[PDB]
Amino acid sequence: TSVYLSELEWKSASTGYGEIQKDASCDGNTITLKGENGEKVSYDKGIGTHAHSEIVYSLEGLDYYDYFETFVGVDQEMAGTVASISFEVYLDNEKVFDSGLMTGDTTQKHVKVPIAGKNTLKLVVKDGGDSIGSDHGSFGDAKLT
Ligand SMILES: CO[C@@H]1O[C@H](CO)[C@H](O)[C@H](O)[C@H]1O
Ligand SMILES: [Ca+2]
Repeated sequence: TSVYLSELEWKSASTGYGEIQKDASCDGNTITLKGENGEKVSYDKGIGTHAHSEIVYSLEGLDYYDYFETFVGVDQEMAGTVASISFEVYLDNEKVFDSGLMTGDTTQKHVKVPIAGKNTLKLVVKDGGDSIGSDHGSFGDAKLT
């Protein structure tokens, strides 16, 4: 029914600080994002990364799936910091999602884009236009469905 991105191997990957963490935040904690009702939300699966980050996945041999789905936001390990980022999703060189500026307490966003007839998925986490300081971006429950 679904395959998580952390169960797949990227073609290429980069991160601005530390290393990309599969099923964990940048600092190796459970991925947490700010909920819509004041809560801290935990995600068992996903990708923890840091601005500036770019990750590219091939969708070859994955024709079973209709959508790419993920939550995005500043990882809540960095709550109450200078954290400021944006998330961009690309499918075949076309931008299909842009989060805009997200800071420490910005409510998580919920991505769902159709992947039929698509070959390449690209994830971008940018630095909010100031610096990469505190810029822990997490992709919560990142999967193909
Ligand atoms: C001075 O703040 C630090 O900035 C770094 C990026 O340069 C990382 O985000 C660290 O987690 C953060 O604590
Ligand atoms: Ca920033």
